[PDB]
Amino acid sequence: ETTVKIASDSSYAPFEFQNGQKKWVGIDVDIMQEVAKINDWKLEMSYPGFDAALQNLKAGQVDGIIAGMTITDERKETFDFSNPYYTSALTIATTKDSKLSDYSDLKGKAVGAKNGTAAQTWLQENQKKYGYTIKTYSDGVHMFAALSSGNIAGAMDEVPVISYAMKQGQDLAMNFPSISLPGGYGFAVMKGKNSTLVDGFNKALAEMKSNGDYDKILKKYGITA
Repeated sequence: ETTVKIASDSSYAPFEFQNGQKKWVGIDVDIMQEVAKINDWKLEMSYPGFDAALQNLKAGQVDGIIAGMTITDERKETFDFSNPYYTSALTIATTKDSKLSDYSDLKGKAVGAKNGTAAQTWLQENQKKYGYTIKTYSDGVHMFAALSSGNIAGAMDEVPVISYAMKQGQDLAMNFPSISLPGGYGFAVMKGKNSTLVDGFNKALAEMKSNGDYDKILKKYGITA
């Protein structure tokens, strides 16, 4: 009878984004809506931005997150996750005119990531190996504005998000290797809390994968998994 409050990122096409009429759409939006329908939940979406969503979840202000959020072992110390619903892979986006193409080219350069993200964690873990500096951003609009302006030499983010932006004509390229994160994207709750939501997400996701509806969602955004 209570409302299920789910927070998401503010600009993360094709997973959550505003269309030309300002309506919130995307793969995550459609999946969560159909999960709620299957479970007869009252769903309340919010789109505060990824790191803000994490803070709201930690505060109990929302009950869960869906936001292209990679499942990782370190994250499982703080969150419980659903089964994965999409593959996860990171790469360094540059402008199209950049000639940087290998991680070794980043020595002494600034590389961006969004605060709270698996991308930020990768940059921290690999800084001693490659020797860049790290800049962090509240959301994708700020990170990619830093990239386009030239204040960072690269921006680490998910391959499907960068690719989709490129297909819209944005001044982005993917010259670097991809980093597979095997956990995939998951629906997240605070660890030890809201198991009813995780269970409902898992059962609905399996039904949607089995019955073809998951694939129809991806098709709306041009994608065959």
